[PDB]
Amino acid sequence: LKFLVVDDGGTGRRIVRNLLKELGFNNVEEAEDGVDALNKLQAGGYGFVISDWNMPNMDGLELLKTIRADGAMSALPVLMVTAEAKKENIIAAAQAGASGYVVKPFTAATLEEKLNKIFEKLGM
Ligand SMILES: [Mg+2]
Repeated sequence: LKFLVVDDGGTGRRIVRNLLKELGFNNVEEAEDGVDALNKLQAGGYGFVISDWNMPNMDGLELLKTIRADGAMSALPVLMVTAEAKKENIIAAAQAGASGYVVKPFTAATLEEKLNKIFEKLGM
């Protein structure tokens, strides 16, 4: 399953890249903003998207909205990473169609769980 990790911060991508590797997922690509992510997703082949919220050029919510509006990309599982205490962001993400969310900072256990929920939910 090919994952696309989107985050404008290198540390954030490295944290997610290592946790996935630990969980056994070695097919992981990275993008630094919503535009960079869409350029890659349009190329095809992806099976899961993990996206940061605040990013320049195109943020995570706009990215999610774009994915969901696109016929070829609309069915992609999208896990949004929201900041601690930004309750409105979780609500806006759910309304926009996020498959789930995870609040940063998160542990490896929390991340595995959120992933497990989506897999079960979408039946993967
Ligand atoms: Mg960011």
